[PDB]
Amino acid sequence: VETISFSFSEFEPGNDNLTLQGAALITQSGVLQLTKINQNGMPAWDSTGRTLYAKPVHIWDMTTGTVASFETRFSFSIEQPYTRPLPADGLVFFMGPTKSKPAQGYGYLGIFNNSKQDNSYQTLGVEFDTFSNPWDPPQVPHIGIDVNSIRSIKTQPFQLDNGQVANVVIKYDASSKILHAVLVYPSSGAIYTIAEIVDVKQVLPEWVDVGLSGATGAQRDAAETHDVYSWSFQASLPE
Amino acid sequence: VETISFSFSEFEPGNDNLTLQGAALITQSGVLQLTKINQNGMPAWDSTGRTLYAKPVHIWDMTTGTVASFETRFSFSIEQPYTRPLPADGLVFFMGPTKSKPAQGYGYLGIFNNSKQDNSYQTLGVEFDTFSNPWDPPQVPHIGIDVNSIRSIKTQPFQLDNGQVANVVIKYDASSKILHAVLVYPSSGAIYTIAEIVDVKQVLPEWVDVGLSGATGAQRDAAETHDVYSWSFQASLPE
Ligand SMILES: *[C@@H]1O[C@H](CO)[C@@H](O[C@@H]2O[C@H](CO)[C@@H](O[C@@H]3O[C@H](CO[C@H]4O[C@H](CO)[C@@H](O)[C@H](O)[C@@H]4O)[C@@H](O)[C@H](O[C@H]4O[C@H](CO)[C@@H](O)[C@H](O)[C@@H]4O)[C@@H]3O[C@@H]3OC[C@@H](O)[C@H](O)[C@H]3O)[C@H](O)[C@H]2NC(C)=O)[C@H](O[C@@H]2O[C@@H](C)[C@@H](O)[C@@H](O)[C@@H]2O)[C@H]1NC(C)=O
Ligand SMILES: *[C@@H]1O[C@H](CO)[C@@H](O[C@@H]2O[C@H](CO)[C@@H](O[C@@H]3O[C@H](CO[C@H]4O[C@H](CO)[C@@H](O)[C@H](O)[C@@H]4O)[C@@H](O)[C@H](O[C@H]4O[C@H](CO)[C@@H](O)[C@H](O)[C@@H]4O)[C@@H]3O[C@@H]3OC[C@@H](O)[C@H](O)[C@H]3O)[C@H](O)[C@H]2NC(C)=O)[C@H](O[C@@H]2O[C@@H](C)[C@@H](O)[C@@H](O)[C@@H]2O)[C@H]1NC(C)=O
Ligand SMILES: OC[C@H]1O[C@H](O)[C@H](O)[C@@H](O)[C@H]1O
Ligand SMILES: OC[C@H]1O[C@H](O)[C@H](O)[C@@H](O)[C@H]1O
Ligand SMILES: [Ca+2]
Ligand SMILES: [Ca+2]
Ligand SMILES: [Mn+2]
Ligand SMILES: [Mn+2]
Repeated sequence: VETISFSFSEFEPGNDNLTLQGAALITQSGVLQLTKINQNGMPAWDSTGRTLYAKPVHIWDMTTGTVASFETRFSFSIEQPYTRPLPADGLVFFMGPTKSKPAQGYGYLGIFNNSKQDNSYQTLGVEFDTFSNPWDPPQVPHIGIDVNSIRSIKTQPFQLDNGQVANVVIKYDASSKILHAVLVYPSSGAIYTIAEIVDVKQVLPEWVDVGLSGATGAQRDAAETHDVYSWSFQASLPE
Repeated sequence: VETISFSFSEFEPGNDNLTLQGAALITQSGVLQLTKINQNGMPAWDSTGRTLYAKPVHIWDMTTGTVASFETRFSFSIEQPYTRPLPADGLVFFMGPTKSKPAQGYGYLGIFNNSKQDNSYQTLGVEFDTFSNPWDPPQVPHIGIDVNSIRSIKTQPFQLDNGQVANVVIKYDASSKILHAVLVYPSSGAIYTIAEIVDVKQVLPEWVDVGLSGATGAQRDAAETHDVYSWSFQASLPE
């Protein structure tokens, strides 16, 4: 049984277990800021940043047909300082081909290049979307399960508790093919749940990189923070 | 679309929207005590109690083949005062045939008569089991999804935060047939999740009673409290 796991209770600047891309940065206080924060302390628009674990994960094997079960937990906060324009764009936990670089920002969240359902993306993602694009349901923010497309196969609206810490748990059970996610805000006690059937063998390559990506808007001040405080992950490929 | 819903932020003694069975009682403080509490304030063993919503729920229709999606949320606390003997037995949210009366107590939780997988039970339940019976996994307590049997088709161990309030969310998506449940302890921030595929048409009758049931042990002092503070439910049969 191939098992892989990591747990960051906080982030250490300079650690070589995380690959920072784009605007992503680890502060001296141990916070992972996915998108840029200006010197005035305000979030910058037109910013895209990602953080990928430095080791690829064996998610499934063609030879045996076995598929791994996995679970990831992370805490983040989104702070929206301006009344107008509308804040954007969101953050997303994703799994895709190894050695990947940032894709298009804005509503594509740094992981897609367009709004098409393309099998060549080979990407699975759980988004926390803050801006309603034309391919989005009118309600924002919302949790969404993305399978080879920014056009989610399932969405769940949630109320943002501005600047408060949210706890996320995402679990994938290989035997049932159920991807289930939960978002909890300790501040208000709010609990949101979403689940859908996803056969990862039809989406992802055998080996994948796991990461977090965030993006701010295409127009001046259409922005918000995308700060991550902790992140853990475990995967077990049965054998 | 046939929709039904109810929300009890607290329980009112004497309300006629709830059918109390066995030991179940609503206190002056607004708490639903599923199992008996002695005059000394300690939980009594050999106690079984249930509470059913007074109106039956239309879960599916044979004529159209349509199935309802539903969600229930409730808060409860289990307090285990004795070091020995081991506490028992647990509580469970369930759906089954209308006009039902309490079944066997103890490890059967007031909803089953034996440990067999019998289609005649026509019962679906999400248990919070505190005692390991021979049909149980060794880890207790645990959340379990019960389909026509006390022998869960899926279990998830959890750590009890003695006497603290736990929040539960159970959701069933008819389109995907996924039953997903979440348990959160605000006191410690612990989050537990469990999900499984359940086609209710193969289990439940068209109309069902929804309720909560609790039970204490078969031997002296093998007991604990099973207090419920709030309970809400919504179901929508597509049409
Ligand atoms: C977070 O980052 C940390 C820093 O990189 C990770 O810890 C490193 O993990 C490396 C494993 O990938 C590990 O590398 C080995 O280091 C051995 C020597 O260092 C130890 O022993 C020294 C005394 O001999 C002692 O002074 C040190 O303090 C260490 O105790 C070395 O012998 C190993 O080489 C063998 O294996 C390689 C790979 O098969 C062969 O190429 C080699 O011939 C030999 O057979 C190995 O060396 C590494 O080999 C690959 C090469 O590219 C690297 O340059 C070379 O370093 C390394 O020791 C530790 N570093 C420290 C300070 O502990 C950490 O990984 C997790 O923790 C470690 C301990 C391990 O359990 C990993 O599996 C974990 O993932 C990262 N954490 C996470 C969550 O990612
Ligand atoms: C929690 O318990 C509450 C108390 O039981 C529930 O509220 C009751 O809900 C009853 C619906 O099942 C409802 O019953 C109707 O009452 C009508 C008369 O009362 C109203 O109007 C009076 C003036 O005329 C006024 O003084 C009262 O204060 C009320 O405003 C009555 O006309 C209705 O009868 C018609 O419909 C029945 C059924 O088809 C026919 O049989 C009848 O011929 C006529 O066509 C109806 O009466 C009830 O009929 C069935 C019979 O067995 C009953 O004895 C008889 O009462 C009742 O008014 C309210 N009571 C109060 C105080 O509001 C509550 O239900 C929820 O809220 C209500 C308002 C409704 O929206 C329900 O759908 C909700 O579920 C329970 N809550 C929950 C979550 O379960
Ligand atoms: O106004 C901000 C908004 O700008 C464009 O519409 C982009 O497509 C969106 O993703 C968002 O960034
Ligand atoms: O000791 C308590 C214990 O007693 C018997 O074993 C019952 O079968 C269990 O459900 C539990 O009540
Ligand atoms: Ca969007
Ligand atoms: Ca048991
Ligand atoms: Mn979206
Ligand atoms: Mn059990």
